[PDB]
This record gives sequence, structure tokens and C-alpha cells, in this order.
Amino acid sequence: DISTLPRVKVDLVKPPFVHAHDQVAKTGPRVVEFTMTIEEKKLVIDREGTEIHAMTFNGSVPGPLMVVHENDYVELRLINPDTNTLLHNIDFHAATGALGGGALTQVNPGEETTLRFKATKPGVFVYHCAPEGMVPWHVTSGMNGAIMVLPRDGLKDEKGQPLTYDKIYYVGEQDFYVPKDEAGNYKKYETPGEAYEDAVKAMRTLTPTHIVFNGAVGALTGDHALTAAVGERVLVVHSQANRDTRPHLIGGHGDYVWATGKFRNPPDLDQETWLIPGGTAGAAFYTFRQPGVYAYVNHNLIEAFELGAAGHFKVTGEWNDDLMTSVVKPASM
Amino acid sequence: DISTLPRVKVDLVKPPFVHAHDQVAKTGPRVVEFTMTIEEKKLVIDREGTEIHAMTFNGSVPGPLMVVHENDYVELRLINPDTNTLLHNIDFHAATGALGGGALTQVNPGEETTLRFKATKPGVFVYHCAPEGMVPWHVTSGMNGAIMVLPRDGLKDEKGQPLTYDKIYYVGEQDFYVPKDEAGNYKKYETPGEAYEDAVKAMRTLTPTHIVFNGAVGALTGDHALTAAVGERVLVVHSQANRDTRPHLIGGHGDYVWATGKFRNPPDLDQETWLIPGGTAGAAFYTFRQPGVYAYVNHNLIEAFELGAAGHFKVTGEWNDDLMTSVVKPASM
Amino acid sequence: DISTLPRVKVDLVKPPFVHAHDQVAKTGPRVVEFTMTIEEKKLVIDREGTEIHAMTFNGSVPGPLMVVHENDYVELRLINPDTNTLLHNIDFHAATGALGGGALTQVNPGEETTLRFKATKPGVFVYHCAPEGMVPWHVTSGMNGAIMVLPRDGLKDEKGQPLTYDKIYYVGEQDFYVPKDEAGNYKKYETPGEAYEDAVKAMRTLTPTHIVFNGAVGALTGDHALTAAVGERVLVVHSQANRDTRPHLIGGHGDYVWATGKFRNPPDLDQETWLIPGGTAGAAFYTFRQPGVYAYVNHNLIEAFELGAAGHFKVTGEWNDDLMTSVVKPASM
Ligand SMILES: [Cu+2]
Ligand SMILES: [Cu+2]
Ligand SMILES: [Cu+2]
Ligand SMILES: [Cu+2]
Ligand SMILES: [Cu+2]
Ligand SMILES: [Cu+2]
Repeated sequence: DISTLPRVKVDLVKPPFVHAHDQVAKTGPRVVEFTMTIEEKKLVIDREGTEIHAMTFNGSVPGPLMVVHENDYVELRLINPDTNTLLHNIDFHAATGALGGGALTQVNPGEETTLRFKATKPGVFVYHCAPEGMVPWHVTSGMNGAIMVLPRDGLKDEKGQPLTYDKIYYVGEQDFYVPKDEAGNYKKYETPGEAYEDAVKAMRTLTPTHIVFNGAVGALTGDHALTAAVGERVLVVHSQANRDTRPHLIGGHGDYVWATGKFRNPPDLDQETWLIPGGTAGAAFYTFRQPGVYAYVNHNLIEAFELGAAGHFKVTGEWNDDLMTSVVKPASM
Repeated sequence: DISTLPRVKVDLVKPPFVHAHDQVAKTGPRVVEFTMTIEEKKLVIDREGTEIHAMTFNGSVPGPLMVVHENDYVELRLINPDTNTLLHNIDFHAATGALGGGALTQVNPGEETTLRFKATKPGVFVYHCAPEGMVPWHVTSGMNGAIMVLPRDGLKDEKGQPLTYDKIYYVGEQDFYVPKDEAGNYKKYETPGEAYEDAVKAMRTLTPTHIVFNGAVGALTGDHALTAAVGERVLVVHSQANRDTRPHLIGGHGDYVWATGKFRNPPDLDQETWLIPGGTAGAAFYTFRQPGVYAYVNHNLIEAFELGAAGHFKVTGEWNDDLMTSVVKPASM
Repeated sequence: DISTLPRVKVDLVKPPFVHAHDQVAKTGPRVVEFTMTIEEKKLVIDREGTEIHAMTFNGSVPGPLMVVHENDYVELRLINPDTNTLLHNIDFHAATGALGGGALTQVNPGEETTLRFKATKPGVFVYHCAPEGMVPWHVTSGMNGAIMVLPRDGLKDEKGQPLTYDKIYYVGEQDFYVPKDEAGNYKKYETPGEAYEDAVKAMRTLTPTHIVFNGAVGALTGDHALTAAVGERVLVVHSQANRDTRPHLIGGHGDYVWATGKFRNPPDLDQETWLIPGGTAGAAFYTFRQPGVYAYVNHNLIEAFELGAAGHFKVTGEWNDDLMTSVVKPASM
């Protein structure tokens, strides 16, 4: 009887941060309560000022990372305020049945719904909006995020030993398809209905105009760079709801990676770069060994440096000259 | 002496069905005899009525799934009737030598050949036509399928325990490159020779016009949806002879997946989505837990919902409200 | 004290060959000294005579394979002669800190630098140039290669048994983005500065004009085909610094594959085709069983046969009719 179980209300945070949780479950199974409010909003996604009509869970691209343990129940209150214009729903890749919940969570503006599902499989998973007939449009408008279902005894390495992270970040990578005119400039649209056919045309090119982390070019840079200290263990959860990516920590590695994100599998060790297929979340665990600026990218470097799929870590601490040093600094022949 | 071995004649079926076989070999090694007849034919591939000149093994896109056991011999009689206009051959990725058999199976219209190879490696494998100088043209005209080489003791999980499927389906995914004029409409062609240069141009865009399951948009929907019952164990073999895909069961998982299709490797567990590289067959084993309509897609959702890479399962049985339920149905604030 | 360690100078060779090394380390840790000289040069990359301004390490695309053992120190003298016009540097994916060395190795024409890093992780790894603000331009101009960090006790199979190769080759796969005019012909450029914007435009299409092995269409064919004998164990290291590939030995397999290239992981067995993500090196070990011509391809067959990603092996030895035979040669009905 699910009513006999503890209920715990989670208060979500904006990516790339992650709400408070315990790696190792400190209670038995729980009903873990989440509320997300759908927000359609304009977002500026690049340095040029390109503005799109984004479709968000909880106001962000990506939507927030939800965290539970295996065999918890996830109970989501999904709210579609009447300030929105479109119907939305949600497909949880962590869930079993009804198109991941999509068939049960169709909410018009001015409606809400509450879905519960049992999180039977441990891993990081994509969640995304998926309204019948307009699935890729919602997803590539930003309407996706991820959920992490931790093993009840936390993460393990390839030998069954504990892996415990000190910090966790969630990098949502978004492929956008801003319609272009024949000369190559972005078009603008008066209504979602008027935008739809040109959105479809743009999607069918299979060529994103923008590929961004945390909803915009440069979002995880400057004062919003990711941070860590030398010696800290960091888990980076990375999702891509629609298109393949290949994450890479420039200057580091994925010490332990679940590239397709499912923790009953042993991790791959020492990855330089890993492929997260579109429609998947993956997770990489790294212990920083060197201070300084790192760049965290999709290692299609065009996608990273021209289209936006690059963020930074600023790492504090001691430099280790045994691990790397400039023996002779750049100088003239 | 191969002549001392049993010979068994297989009678193939049209995808997504699979000819009768035993998971665990009930005999010693056999020469397993297959006949396929090449058919060049017009096919309508979308709802608009777009008609292409397809190149098929046995009249279907994909060609049929062939099933043997490890260390059986596959003996294929390949027939190219004089009603066809082109030369064809076959590359079995399961085979060793002579370009997978391609160098030994060049048949002009009005010819046939018989190839034998030993199936030394267990797995699902792509087979495809590959005539020197026109390889991608044949493959992206539909001229590919798959062969499953089962371990003699059937499939095993990651711990060495048996995995036994109740039902098997074969999903062949086809990237087509229908040539477009500058305005974006599909062109039509009088002869394969006249079509060739525009086919090459279209292929070189690396942007499929269509990506379909079982040879057409909607082929695995309606009365031709895949079926299962709650509690049934289903193996879905999925091939892509030319281009990456990322399969996903919307509402389910791959409980055990061999993403690159080779059964001497332990499967990956609990996959949401998995990458089958172009030129590969993969296999996913799932036990259904919920009834209803599922969609089985390439989770590049543009490729699925706009370009055609989507099919359905209709699953019968009991709904499990513990696993998923609508706590509060969509209703007004 | 690194000064107390042996120093060994390596003399590099041009791909696809690999400098002399020992699989199992015959000494303790060493400082392994490499020198590479940057060369900007014109290269003809196709049969049409298309000429690009390539950016190379040591005069080749790809740059040479460097080989060390785990816990050796790699000490690279990187020379940028004043005959070059651009600034360059190097990111070693094998290294930890300073953007893989990129932050420490910025050399203008007429400068050199020496970088040392400890090779703490075994695997094959990409190295590439990565100057701030022009990273994909350098990489997709050919300025990348690979480094293999062998386990000190050489390679192991999935059971911990030794795998010893008889021959090793390095296949560097390069995506080029030669700018096109609206009619589709390649443009030519007077200076790297004048070329830059059109290079960026071309890259942003995400559609390579050329995808080649060893720097040109047909480079690993004819008198420069790879060779082997029946019964020889061959390791093929394959890198792609910017874009996914899917290698396949036509007529063979990857008996043991580290698709993402890191040797602390067990290899995948019996691969037909494997995905090397862009920004990664992978390695495939195969024992040849049949003589003849093999084709080694990216199994996006358009990328292979139309865009250039195909090479050959010529294998000498005995044909095995048990493994494959033509039972009935192509003949008329
Ligand atoms: Cu939506
Ligand atoms: Cu989905
Ligand atoms: Cu053919
Ligand atoms: Cu092939
Ligand atoms: Cu450079
Ligand atoms: Cu890199």
C-alpha cells in the first residue's frame, strides 16, 4: 500500500546544480514528490541575441535534475499554467508504461496532473515532453531534462567498490533548429502555429543551428563556470534528448563513465570521450588532479566551439609538476 | 567433410517476422540452406506516395532475417532473375573472407550463385549488397538485411544465466536519399543509369530524406503493429547497414542489450536508448510489464516522427498501477 | 626525481606505420622523448586534384602515432618553424592538466616548446592542435594524431590472458570541410586569414566534403595498401579527432575491440563494426584467417565509398574453403 510509505517533498534547483539527496539511501523506499511548472518563454540563446520561443519545465533549459533511489516512487505534479498556449506532457525514460507517462500527462493550459511511477531501474535517464504529432518540436524547443535513479547503496566501480562523489552537476545539451531563410538568416515567428511548418522544415535538415549547454552559448562560463577543487570527486550527468553527443573534459578524463547511463553496468574506465546517444543520459565520474580552467565540450569541436556546446570548470588548488609541466616555455628558435 | 553434415532447408519469412528456429541447438552443426531471390521493384515509402526503385533481397526492405547457430555453415543460393537490370552480390558481416562473400557472389541478371561460409562468431550481423563501385547506392536502395548466429546454448545474461525469448522481431531501419530538385521536391528517374549521378549527389548530402522501419513510413503500425503480451520476453533485432541509429522503446527499456550485437559479450542492462552504429545489427531483450500502445523509435525524434523511424507495439494484458498510475488525471486549476 | 629516470629518444615514422616499441615494458618507467615539427603545407586530397592548406604535425595527416607505456613520461619538443604562418599548440587527451597541454604549448612561427606529462592512463588517445578561438579549424585542417599508452604488461583479453599483436597500423580518419560556392564547387584561398570565415561557414554545415584515411582518398590503397599474412595478429589503431566514425574490416571482424580505446576495460569481442566517437581513438585486434583483398572502411558506406573513408589490406596466404567457399560460381539460370 503506497499510502503506508513515507512521502518526501523535493524542492528542485536550476541546472547545472542538483537538489540535495543522499547517495546511499538513508530510509526505505519513499514516495518522492516533485512539482514542475511548465513555462513557455523567450530565451536569448547566443551572443548575437538570437531569441527563440522556448518550451521549458520549471523555466530552464534543460529542465531540473530529479534524484530518487531505485524502488522509490516518483510522484510528479505537472502544472501547465493558462499563461502558456500549448498542450504539454512528459515521457520519463525511467518509467514503465503509457509512453513513459506521456499518455497520462496531457495537460492543456490551465490544467495540471499528477503521475506516479515506480523507479525500478537505476541510472540517469532523459525525461522530455512528447505530445502526439509534435514530439520533436517540443523536445528541440528545450522541453527536456533528466532524472537520476541511484542504486540504494550508491554508485559502484567495476569491481563493486563504492564510488562517492563530492559534487554533482547536470549538463543538459540542447540542439536547436532555428529556421533560416534562403540567405541563411534566422526567421522570427508571430505565433507557435505560424512557426510550426518552418520549425518542421528546419528540424528535417538534421543540422542544428545551435548546440548549447544549460540553454545558451556560454551559459556555463564566467561567473557561471562549474567549479571544483583538486582532489574532489565530481559526477557530471549529461543528457541529450534528441541527438548524439560525445562529451570530453579538456585536460581531464572520465575516470568512470556510464556512457549510456545505467548503473547496473560496470562503468568504462579512463575515457577520453564517450558517446551519449540521442535520447539518453550518461554520467562521468572524475577526480580532479590539476587546478586551472578546463573546458567541458561535445568533442565534435565544430559543435563545441562554433555551435555552442562548451562550458568551463574553474578548479582551485595546487599544480602537480610531476603530472604535467612545461619543461621549456615557448620561446624563439 | 561438410558432405557428412545434416542439411536443413530454411523457408524465410517477411520481416519483421522471423523464420522458425531453436534458441538452444537441438542438433550438432548443420549446413543451413537459404535461398534468396533478388527483386528490383517500385516501392511507395511515405504517406505522400513517394515511389522509389528499391533493390531487395526476397522482395522486402529489409531483406529477411536468417537464423543459424555458431559453427553451422550458411549456404545461400542467391538468384538474380533476368527481370532485374542490375548486377548484385552479398557481403555477410557474419562471414570471413572475400569481402564477406561479396567477391564470390557477383550475379548478373539471369544468373545465380551458391556461397557457403562457416558462422564462426555468435551475434546479429548485417548482410548487404556491395557491388564494386556502387556499394552505398545498393545499400541505400534497401538491399540489406541481417543474420543472427545464436550461441549453440542460446543467449545468456551478464551472469551467465539463460535468457530465453518468447517472441522475436526484426526491425530493419533504412536511410533513403531520394534526390531533390533545388526547390526541394523529389525527382523521378527513367533508368537506373540516368538516376545514378543524382543518387550519388543525394547520398553525399549525408542527409536522408526518409528513415523507415520495414521499408515505409508506418509499416509497423496499425494492423502491422508488433504485438506482445504482458509478461512476454521479446527480442528485437535491429539493423542499420549504412547509418547510426539509437533505438528506444517508448514506455519500456532494453532490459538486456547487445548494442553492437555480439553475444560473446555480456549485455548492457536497463538501457533507455542504445547506439547501433551504421553497418551493425544490435539486439534488445525486454520483458513487457504494462499493456497498451508502445512506440519503438530511433530516438533522434526528428528521424523518428518526421522522417519515418517509428513503429508500434500493441501489448495486451493487465495494467499495473503500482508500476505507474495517474494519481490525478489532467484537470483544470 | 624525473632526472634520475632513463631517457629514450623515439624516432617517429609516417602513418600508417608505427615506430618501434615493446608491448611488454622491458625497462622501468622512462622519459620518452619525442620531437614533432609543425608543417603547414598544401595537400592534394582527392582524385580530382582538390588542394587544401593542411596543418600538420610532422608533415602528415594524421600526425604520427606516439607509443609509450603507462607511467612513462612523455616529453614532446614541439617546433613551429618560421616558414609557417599560424600559431599552434597541442592537446594530448592522454594528459592531465592545462587543457591537455594546450595552455602550455602555444608556439608562434619561429618558436618551440617542450612539454612533459605523465601518461597515467593506458589506452589509445587523440592528440590535436587547439588554439584558443580556432580549435576546429586546426583540427579539421589535419592537425591531429594519436598516442598509445600501453599497459606495462601489454594488452589483455576479456579474461586477463595476453593479446600480442604481430603488426600494428595507425589509421587516422580526417573530416575535411572544403568551402563550396553556391553552385557546389570548392573555393580557393589566398591567405589563411582570407580563408577563415568561409572555413567556419563550411564547418558549420556539419557536412564534410571529404572523409579520408591517411590524408587523401586512396592513400591506403595500391602500393600503399596495408598488408598482412594469414595467421598474423594485427592491431589497427583508428582515431577521429572531431567526428564519429564506425570502422569495419570488410571480410573480417574486430576480434577484440576497445571501441573507445581504453585498455583497463575488457575489449568487446567479435565486432562487425564499432563506433569511435569524435574526439576518440579506438583499437581493434584481428587475426587474419583468409588471404586476399580486404577493404577497411567507415561503414557509413557513403562516407567510405563516395567521400574517401576506405583503405585496403592485401593479405597473403592459404585460402580456407571450410571457412568460405563458392559452392556454385555465378552462372546462368
Ligand atoms: Cu511540451
Ligand atoms: Cu523518449
Ligand atoms: Cu544490389
Ligand atoms: Cu559491410
Ligand atoms: Cu594548429
Ligand atoms: Cu580534444
